[PDB]
Amino acid sequence: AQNPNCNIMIFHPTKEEFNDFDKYIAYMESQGAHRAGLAKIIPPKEWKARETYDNISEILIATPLQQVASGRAGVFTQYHKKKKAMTVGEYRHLANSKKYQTPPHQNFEDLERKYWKNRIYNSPIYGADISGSLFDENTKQWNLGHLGTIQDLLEKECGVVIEGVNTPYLYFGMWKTTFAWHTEDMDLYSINYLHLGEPKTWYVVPPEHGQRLERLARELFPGSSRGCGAFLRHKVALISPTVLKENGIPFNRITQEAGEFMVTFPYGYHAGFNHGFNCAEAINFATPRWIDYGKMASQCSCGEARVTFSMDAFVRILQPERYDLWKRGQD
Ligand SMILES: O=C(O)CNC(=O)C(=O)O
Ligand SMILES: [Mg+2]
Ligand code: NI
Ligand SMILES: [Zn+2]
Repeated sequence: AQNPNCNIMIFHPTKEEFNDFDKYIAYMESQGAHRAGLAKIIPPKEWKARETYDNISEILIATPLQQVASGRAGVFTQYHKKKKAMTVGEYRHLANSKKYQTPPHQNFEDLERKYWKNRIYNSPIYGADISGSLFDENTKQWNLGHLGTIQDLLEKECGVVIEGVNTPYLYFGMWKTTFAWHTEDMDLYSINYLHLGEPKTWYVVPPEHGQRLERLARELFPGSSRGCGAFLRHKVALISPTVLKENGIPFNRITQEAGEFMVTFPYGYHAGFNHGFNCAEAINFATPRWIDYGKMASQCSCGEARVTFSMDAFVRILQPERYDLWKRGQD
């Protein structure tokens, strides 16, 4: 069995290996990368996502989200308070202001310590889930706006033709902006490219151990757990590495820098934070190996998780018994 300790693997494809996206994912899996729940891919030195980032300031963040925390430093939830629209140039200036900028620090480890000590005492503003792409249309390799769609994968594997679309999303972050513990919708893969700016630290639980994280979360967030049998789908709960280690939960951590791709694998729980002003692009994707994970994915039916149009068909075809209840939660 490859990668039996479920370590995060880092890949350096050549320019020739970077041509065929599906083939390279399957390669990484042949080496056990999925066992970690997360892999890093460093593009060949010949590759670029686009020519420059000098002209992005006029992108609009229609609904910036202020991430307000409640709880204790290592075990907290966050809610998202909507703020007035602002441009990426305005948001960058905000991120760099004395109120929001990254503090002085020695290295990534010191910064990580400061994040876990101090996160809850501040409310950083995140531009999330903005439909669009920063890949140049002429970038042929690993262009997250040109990937094979999940609907076409389901159709290729299972023969059923379904409605829905699959497009990328932009994320503009600042110091302390936080992504809560979650798996993807329908336990899909994700791919995330850090276009510019400061790093993103990730934490991940191996897929084979995901239920250990879920059981800890039910203990740590007992009211939420009573409210919903899949409350991590709400994407609001944070648990620190120290707490995870205290409770024996297997996990790994890695820091993504600008120019690097991360892939999350089906049912790989992940969480993390941004080091300072940055911009990432991410999208879900599928492979044949995902299908069985999609059929088994938990679902929120309490009404909190509310998701895209395109997830309807996935539930309807893969999970027909659950469909009726889940759809009620959507409506
Ligand atoms: O970058 C972020 O804020 C969150 N991204 C992801 O969870 C991802 O790519 O799967
Ligand atoms: Mg612009
Ligand atoms: Ni994710
Ligand atoms: Zn729910």
